[PDB]
Amino acid sequence: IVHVMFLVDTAYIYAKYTTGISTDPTKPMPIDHNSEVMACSFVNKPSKQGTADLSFSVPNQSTVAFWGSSLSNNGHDAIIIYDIEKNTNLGPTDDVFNPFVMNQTLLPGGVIPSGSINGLPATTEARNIYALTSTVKAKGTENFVIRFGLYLFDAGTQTQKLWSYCQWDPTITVY
Amino acid sequence: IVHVMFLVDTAYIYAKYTTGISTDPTKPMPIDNSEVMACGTADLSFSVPNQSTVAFWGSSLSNNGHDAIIIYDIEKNTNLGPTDDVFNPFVMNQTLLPGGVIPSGSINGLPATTEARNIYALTSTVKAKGTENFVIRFGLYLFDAGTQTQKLWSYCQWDPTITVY
Ligand SMILES: OC[C@H]1O[C@@H](O)[C@H](O)[C@@H](O)[C@@H]1O
Ligand SMILES: OC[C@H]1O[C@@H](O)[C@H](O)[C@@H](O)[C@@H]1O
Repeated sequence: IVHVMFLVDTAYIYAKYTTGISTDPTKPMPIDHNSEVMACSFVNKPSKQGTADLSFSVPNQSTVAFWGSSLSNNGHDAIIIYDIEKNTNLGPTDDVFNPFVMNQTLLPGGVIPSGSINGLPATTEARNIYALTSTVKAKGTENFVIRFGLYLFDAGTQTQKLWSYCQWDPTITVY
Repeated sequence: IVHVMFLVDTAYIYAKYTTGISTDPTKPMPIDNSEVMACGTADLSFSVPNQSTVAFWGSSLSNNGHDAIIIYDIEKNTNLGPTDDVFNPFVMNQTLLPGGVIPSGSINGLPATTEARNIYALTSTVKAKGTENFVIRFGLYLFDAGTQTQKLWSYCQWDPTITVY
């Protein structure tokens, strides 16, 4: 099971994009490649050889899970991915992944810090978790579209509020 | 507020470290590649006014949904000689987030719901510009498919260097 951290620099995006802000998720605001990083484990043999924003090697049919997060681990600003699909606007590309799905599950025993000065020992408690998941169909290079909501912390309400739905067009390679 | 993601490749660590596993948090296992910070040889370097707040958020590559990590110590590392006093002491900072967003139960998760949740970060404030050697200790919890729960595998220690300029 290959996990991919999808990190977003919300502060940068809020600084740069002052127009074209969208709260219609079918018409998200396009953003450049400077504020997002996708990270996976070394055991999945990542490769900085190539032009792809992410590259790794795992057997066909392995499960892949994408976890979106702001730089505050969704504790201050936050992001939630709502779409991951093949991008056809850049010409033919490979069918590397099966359709992604929003996958919500119960984690019966998730650990959190306890109320001690250093947080130890951890307590375990149930919690819902979510990831966008798929499976590797075949080796190849696939252009993608990734859309997510960008939620900014509002100090007034102490709540995270939608600022804009956004879209990034990475390329991913399974070799 | 400067936020720093502290990411840990729990799968790599579990593959590479086969001895020296410790469940004594006062004698954690040292690690070299598998930890990164995202915001000289400084593992992290950034520039913000003195007295700004800094918040460190620890996470596995599954956002603590499969394996998980929890930082329990961030302190000045004195085993490599004198180093600068760049940060004030860190504290474990737990707060209530009245309105955290989560996906709703729709097919694509939209629109998001809001719900209360406890968050935590290790926080501090910049005392001065400089380069400080640090020690960072954390618990590494692995997902046990048998119980569907995350269980302590080892307490671990990484020794980064951070520069505020
Ligand atoms: O308007 C409020 C927002 O300001 C931005 O500069 C920050 O990146 C956000 O975290 C904050 O919630
Ligand atoms: O299989 C034992 C452990 O292997 C590691 O590679 C995984 O990251 C853990 O989730 C798992 O519990």
